[PDB]
Amino acid sequence: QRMFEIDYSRDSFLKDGQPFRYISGSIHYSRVPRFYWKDRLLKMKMAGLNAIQTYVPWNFHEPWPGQYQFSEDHDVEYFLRLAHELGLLVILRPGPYICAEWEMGGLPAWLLEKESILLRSSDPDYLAAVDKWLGVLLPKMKPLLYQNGGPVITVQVENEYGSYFACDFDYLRFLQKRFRHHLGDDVVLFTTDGAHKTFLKCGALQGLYTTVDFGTGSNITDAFLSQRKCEPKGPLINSEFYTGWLDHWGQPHSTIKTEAVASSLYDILARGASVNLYMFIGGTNFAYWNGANSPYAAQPTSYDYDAPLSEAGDLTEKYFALRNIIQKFEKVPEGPIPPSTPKFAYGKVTLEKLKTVGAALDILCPSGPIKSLYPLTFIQVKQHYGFVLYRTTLPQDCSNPAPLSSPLNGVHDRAYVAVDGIPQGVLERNNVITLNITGKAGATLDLLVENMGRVNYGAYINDFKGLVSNLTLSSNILTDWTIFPLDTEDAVRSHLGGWNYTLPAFYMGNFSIPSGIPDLPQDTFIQFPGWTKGQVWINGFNLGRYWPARGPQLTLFVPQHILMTSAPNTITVLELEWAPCSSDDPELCAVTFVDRPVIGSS
Amino acid sequence: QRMFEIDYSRDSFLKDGQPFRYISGSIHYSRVPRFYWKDRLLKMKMAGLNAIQTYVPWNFHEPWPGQYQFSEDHDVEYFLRLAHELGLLVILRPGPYICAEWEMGGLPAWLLEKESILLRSSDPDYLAAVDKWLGVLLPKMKPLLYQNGGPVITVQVENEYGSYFACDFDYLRFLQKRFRHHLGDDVVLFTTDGAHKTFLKCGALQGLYTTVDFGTGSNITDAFLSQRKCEPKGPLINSEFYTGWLDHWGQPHSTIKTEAVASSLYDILARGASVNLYMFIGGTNFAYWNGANSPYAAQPTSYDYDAPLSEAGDLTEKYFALRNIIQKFEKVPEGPIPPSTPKFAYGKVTLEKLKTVGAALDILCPSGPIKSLYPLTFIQVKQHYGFVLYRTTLPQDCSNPAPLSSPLNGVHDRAYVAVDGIPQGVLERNNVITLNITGKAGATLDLLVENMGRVNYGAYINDFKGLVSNLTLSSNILTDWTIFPLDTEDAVRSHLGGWGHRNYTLPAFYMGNFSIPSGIPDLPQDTFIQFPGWTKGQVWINGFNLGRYWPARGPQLTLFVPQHILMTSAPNTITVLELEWAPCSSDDPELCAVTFVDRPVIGSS
Ligand SMILES: *[C@@H]1O[C@H](CO)[C@@H](O)[C@H](O)[C@H]1NC(C)=O
Ligand SMILES: *[C@@H]1O[C@H](CO)[C@@H](O)[C@H](O)[C@H]1NC(C)=O
Ligand SMILES: *[C@@H]1O[C@H](CO)[C@@H](O)[C@H](O)[C@H]1NC(C)=O
Ligand SMILES: *[C@@H]1O[C@H](CO)[C@@H](O)[C@H](O)[C@H]1NC(C)=O
Ligand SMILES: *[C@@H]1O[C@H](CO)[C@@H](O)[C@H](O)[C@H]1NC(C)=O
Ligand SMILES: *[C@@H]1O[C@H](CO)[C@@H](O)[C@H](O)[C@H]1NC(C)=O
Ligand SMILES: *[C@@H]1O[C@H](CO)[C@@H](O)[C@H](O)[C@H]1NC(C)=O
Ligand SMILES: *[C@@H]1O[C@H](CO)[C@@H](O)[C@H](O)[C@H]1NC(C)=O
Ligand SMILES: OC[C@H]1O[C@@H](O)[C@H](O)[C@@H](O)[C@H]1O
Ligand SMILES: OC[C@H]1O[C@@H](O)[C@H](O)[C@@H](O)[C@H]1O
Ligand SMILES: [Cl-]
Ligand SMILES: [Cl-]
Repeated sequence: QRMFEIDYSRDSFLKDGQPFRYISGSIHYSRVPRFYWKDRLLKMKMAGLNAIQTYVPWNFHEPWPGQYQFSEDHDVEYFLRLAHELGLLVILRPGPYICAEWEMGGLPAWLLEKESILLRSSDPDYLAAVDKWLGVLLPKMKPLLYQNGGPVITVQVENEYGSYFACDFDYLRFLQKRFRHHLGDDVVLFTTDGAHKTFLKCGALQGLYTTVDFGTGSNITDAFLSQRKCEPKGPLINSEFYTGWLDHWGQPHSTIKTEAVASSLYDILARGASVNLYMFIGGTNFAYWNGANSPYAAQPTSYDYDAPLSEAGDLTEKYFALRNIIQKFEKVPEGPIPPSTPKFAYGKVTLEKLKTVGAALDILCPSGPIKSLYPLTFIQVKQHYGFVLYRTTLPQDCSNPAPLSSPLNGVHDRAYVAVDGIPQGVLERNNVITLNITGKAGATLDLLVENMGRVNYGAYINDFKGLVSNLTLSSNILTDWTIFPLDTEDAVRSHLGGWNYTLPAFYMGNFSIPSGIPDLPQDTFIQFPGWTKGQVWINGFNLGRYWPARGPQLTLFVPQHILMTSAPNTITVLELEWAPCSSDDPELCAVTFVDRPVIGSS
Repeated sequence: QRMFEIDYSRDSFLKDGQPFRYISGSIHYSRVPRFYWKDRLLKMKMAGLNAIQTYVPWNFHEPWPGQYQFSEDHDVEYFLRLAHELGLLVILRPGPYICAEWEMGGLPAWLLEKESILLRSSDPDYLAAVDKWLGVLLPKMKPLLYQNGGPVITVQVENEYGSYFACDFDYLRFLQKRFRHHLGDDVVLFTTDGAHKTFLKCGALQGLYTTVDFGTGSNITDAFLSQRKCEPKGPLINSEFYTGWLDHWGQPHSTIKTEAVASSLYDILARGASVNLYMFIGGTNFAYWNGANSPYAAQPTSYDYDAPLSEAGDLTEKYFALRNIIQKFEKVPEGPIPPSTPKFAYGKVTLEKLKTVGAALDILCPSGPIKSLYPLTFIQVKQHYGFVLYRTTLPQDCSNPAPLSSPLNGVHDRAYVAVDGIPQGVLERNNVITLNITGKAGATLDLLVENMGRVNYGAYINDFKGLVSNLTLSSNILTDWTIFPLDTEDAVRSHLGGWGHRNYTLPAFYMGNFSIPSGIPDLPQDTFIQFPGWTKGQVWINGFNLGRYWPARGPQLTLFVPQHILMTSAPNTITVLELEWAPCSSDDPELCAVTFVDRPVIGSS
């Protein structure tokens, strides 16, 4: 019955034998709570989009080999059926690498158990893992294909492979074969690359439809000319037309002017091109899901992106401007649009110190530490995200400051250093590779090391994390390590089993919200004035990382569905550098909930 | 064990042996959907109030003798428990007359089945009905008394009886005896009257603690001196400190400046007086619950009152100002205040004419009409609220216009007139008692008569409604009437029978639907419905009577729509009964429409 094809004669798609052009927006289901999926998708439909595009992050669904997450917030099949329900078609981008400002570009960290693995290549072990994953993911996607009665009209193979150094065409051919095996011969498969011959050279493949991406700064004629060199016939397609841009901690918040996005969008549509707006809603990197760029710079918790729908799904002036552009080409749905959610300022909530990390090792590491002559990486100790404690003893007296150093810049990515429970400061990847320390001979030297997010783009995506090379004290290699993987997520859920720098520590407090009030709880934004850098949970849900010391993001988005009215709400903060809690004023040791986000602080 | 008493020695209340004074606000549960009771009550607590005050409208709970309504939106017992659960005390004002800009001051219209009844007196038939009501209501209130473990700390007897002409002290003694019988000998019983000896003369009674009321334009010293003449000892009390004032259709919206309310409130509290703010939230007169004053002027649907909480429960600058003054005397609760609800503009919804009233008679009046030589009142035909159709035949040719009159001014309160399906205009209490009509001899003369609300204050609360006296045509009395009481609420809920039973236009029902998406956390939201191009009528959404609209008079243009009556996926049905002129004749379907907006307009020019 149902057909979706490239017709090479009208330089067009044909949907059920009819000319069809898609106007799509990116929404990542892994970046929006399922609680809000229908809200965001309906707002997208009301803007006049006839499709949405999404990434399937492999690491979000296969945390360990043969252990799968496809329920609740991880229910990609439900997300796709919901789009279909709403009358939206779907452009699926299952990777296996997705880039996406996401931890290791979507690639599971357990791949790095083979230390020499060449990711995104014909490396047999990488291929074998990909094949197993595709064997689980793609039969799920097959019934969701358009010709089988679902919304999925096209499927991207890999992601900007032309930008990667390997240029392994056999790898692309493998993916083509395997996608065809599972999905059949009719599904439109495609690739996306930068709009230049240099990018297309290694990214394009025979039998995969070549598309390009570009934002508001690109010459649109030249960009499509570059696509046309690869595909003389067929639809013009811009698969990632940038509505904004990504951020890094410590760098000014990225914005793109509404007038520029509207002007380029109109230009692209008027050409008869299919287009996807990246991002339409950006949402949030909750927990440890953010990625990084090289030279090492992590992206923040917010993935607001300056997108047409704000992080919390708000209707922006950019949203209405783009909807007005779409309306010049297509009739958009009638009726009022679902509103921006109400936001509530719950106000100040005092916290109290629970325990330092150092005092909580029984709860954080209930299996006991691993001993090693030299330091081991996160992967070697079977921990992918969060924090690992490295412990040794001082081999000499350090009454005078002694250089603690990682000569090969092997602190990936940041270490909070203490000696006999006295904080010494911080080692930082690419920035501070030496720190002067003091303490007695035999004193306990602790390094709490944070994985700040695995690099998601470029050659250095094989990003192990931890102490990846030796530390020296006064030029001498430090040996005899006691390494504690830290079960932070379990420990926070159990209130740590109790069911200038400060020592890394957990602080906790409670706030209640009244029941029987129709419009509470509401969404809110948590702010950390006086704090420095850490992690935050509300009711055990890891909301991500805060860093008001660096910016530009000051507030974190808190979705209302994790807040309750039946029992008090708990807030737990892991502060890594300096807590405003040593003062004799308990009111200082506190967080604040505000009703407007601050993501563009200077 | 718990105690609440007047300490006469020390001019105070005692609560469990401790000095106490109350800072209360009025909330009428009959004017707030139950969906929102906890919301309003919590905002009230967060303002620093330690008590709320409320009226029990008798007619709201006993629509016919022995038929009672105490469930859902009528659940007084629950409202009082909810207040108690929030840590609020209650000043209960059970009447039996409450005034309150409410239909007939709370008294049931069926009292008027005795035409000569003297309301609010020792009239035996009045007392018998009062006694039966008290014997149902008061035993429900007994466990809610403070000394039995509930919130109720004081109870008002009657309501400003000193303003009424009768001065029947037997009546007051009878209430006192009956309240004591049911509630016991400890409950503080009190009266409230205007702060002047001319009011207190007939309102105050031995054994009932005399309190006064006054607003921002009163001298506080003089007002409390007037109280002290009646109660030399005991707490100073202002039982109705006015934060705003009532409205009437066609008059500008009443406001009172925030600074005036704040300053007077400060001065009252500084005297150590207990005080209740009337109203703290006013809410809404849904359906036909509004009252009227004399000379006849009905209060509108909105009871916003310019109160510190707006009709939809919003936090206003007045709210925060009053909270700030209360904080100067007492500690106010910690924590953020529940917010003003979100409002959503659902936009324009087109309607279309379903049926005229005349075409829907069989569904509105399924038991048939009552025939009578001369017209009968609402009360006589056993209808209390809404609309009754009076029908006769023209006895003379009226090819030339002939005067239809109510010589004794007895159209109570408005009649929409038609002859053989052609609208002739409107007869109006006081204003227009004659209308020229045309039609052939034997033509059907219809008058659709609306009860615009029974007067709630003054001598004239015995307000029957309907054609209360004869009609004349060219000076000759019109005889032989066929009178149709109209079950509009039943008929609207069944879509004029379409869902089964499991310049002027003819009065008619206009319907339209709109949908709200499901699975959206923040929809449905509260909204406000506006009627541009419409004239006068009644409005329902999903069978819930939201009240009366009258953009032709104002000041209320919009009507408050609470979100809980709206539904997702399934279409919401709006029914408009337009009485005078609908914007629905022209070939432009777009004009026959209502509009939902996100801001109220109750104070338009
Ligand atoms: C884009 O490049 C083309 C030539 O390929 C040139 O003609 C045109 O002016 C350029 N457009 C813009 C907006 O710069
Ligand atoms: C540490 O101390 C030594 C001697 O005071 C000094 O030369 C060196 O610059 C210091 N290094 C750091 C990294 O602070
Ligand atoms: C540390 O140093 C030892 C001895 O020089 C060497 O064998 C080892 O490879 C180093 N280990 C790491 C993780 O750098
Ligand atoms: C906070 O709430 C938790 C559970 O939500 C409870 O077990 C604990 O006793 C409370 N602690 C404080 C300090 O309020
Ligand atoms: C109110 O009346 C008293 C006399 O009872 C007088 O002293 C006072 O000046 C008056 N207050 C005002 C504000 O006029
Ligand atoms: C009724 O008609 C007469 C003419 O017969 C006219 O004098 C009178 O003013 C009219 N009355 C009304 C109420 O229009
Ligand atoms: C109508 O007129 C008759 C005859 O004068 C009179 O007896 C009757 O009481 C009047 N009825 C009303 C309802 O005014
Ligand atoms: C309004 O909706 C109800 C239920 O679906 C239906 O009975 C009625 O016919 C509807 N009217 C229109 C015009 O859709
Ligand atoms: O936000 C920048 C974007 O850049 C693209 O080149 C890439 O395909 C996306 O996944 C994303 O990283
Ligand atoms: O809003 C004006 C008020 O006037 C008072 O005199 C009366 O007791 C109240 O019930 C109410 O009518
Ligand atoms: Cl995407
Ligand atoms: Cl009251």
